[PDB]
Amino acid sequence: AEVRTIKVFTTVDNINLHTQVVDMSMTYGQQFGPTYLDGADVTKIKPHNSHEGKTFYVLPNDDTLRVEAFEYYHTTDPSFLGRYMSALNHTKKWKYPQVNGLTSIKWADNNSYLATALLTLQQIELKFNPPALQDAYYRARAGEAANFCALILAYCNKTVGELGDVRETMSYLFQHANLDSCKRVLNVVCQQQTTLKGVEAVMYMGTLSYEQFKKGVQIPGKQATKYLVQQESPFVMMSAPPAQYELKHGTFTCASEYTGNYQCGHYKHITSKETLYCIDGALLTKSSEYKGPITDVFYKENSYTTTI
Ligand SMILES: O=C(Nc1cccc2ccccc12)c1cccnc1
Ligand SMILES: [Cl-]
Ligand SMILES: [Cl-]
Ligand SMILES: [Cl-]
Ligand SMILES: [Cl-]
Ligand SMILES: [Zn+2]
Repeated sequence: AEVRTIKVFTTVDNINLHTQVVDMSMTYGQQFGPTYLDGADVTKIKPHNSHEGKTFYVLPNDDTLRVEAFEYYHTTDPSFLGRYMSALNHTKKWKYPQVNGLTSIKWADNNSYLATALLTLQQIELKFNPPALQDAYYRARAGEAANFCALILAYCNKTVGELGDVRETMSYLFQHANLDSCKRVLNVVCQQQTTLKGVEAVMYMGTLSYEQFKKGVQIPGKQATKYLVQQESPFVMMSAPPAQYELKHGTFTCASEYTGNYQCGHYKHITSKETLYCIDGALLTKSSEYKGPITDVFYKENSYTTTI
């Protein structure tokens, strides 16, 4: 016969390249195991002349690739890279319009939760620990958000099409961020002080109102009053089961609204600027106040000490 070869590069992080000489009579799968080209699964495809010099993603199946993969992604989940490529093959087809100066996402594949989460990140002070999220988030800020969206889906174990919860998505992103400074001190009355650190310092479930949190809130044999003693964080995220709630200009940073039923609904994003903007993927509307089924509100913070 004839024995044709081309040079290609393999990678796990798209920075460190590994020279390979491949045989054009055999599948990528036969030579590398699972192989991807900008998200497309090429496992079962033979190399084409047009592939010469291109970078393919492979699985971290030896020690060089494992160390590179862990240093870049901070995960040893063996399905991670497959899940990332699968998502990226869809997210690179989404549109990321600039809406009121923020990178949003045009509705597709039930992605409203991601669009609100992405708009929220652009309004709060947060730095990611994995280089993969640092690099993708920098590009997402500049308007090329496909990698960042595909990484969020991979790190949160969501496939394209699956509706997620904004609070849970933010929770997972927060676990991969530098929130070590963050500290909350609470008191309860039936006294009992507690101290929360990192992610648990910036999140509360039960009330949307930061004001109401500082004054105190009823909770579980009769009732008890919980209130905010001290807060050290650049923001706080107040969450509750979706319920009609009134948002007013200048009283909050941003918020997520959830309409519809369990596992069949739609998020919109409200931002407080010169007035209230409702951002619904590519869609933009304004009002002086906003009433809706709110589930999350974000507030700016630095340092707070009670006067109780
Ligand atoms: O119920 C939801 N979110 C939640 C909000 C508040 C409290 C919750 C408690 C348990 C489960 C989901 C909750 C939900 C459902 C479908 C899509 N997105 C979100
Ligand atoms: Cl996917
Ligand atoms: Cl949706
Ligand atoms: Cl970052
Ligand atoms: Cl991390
Ligand atoms: Zn009691």
